[PDB]
Amino acid sequence: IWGASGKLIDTTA
Repeated sequence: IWGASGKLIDTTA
């Protein structure tokens, strides 16, 4: 599981 925070893509892998 990964939190949604960035710009164009949600998943922070």
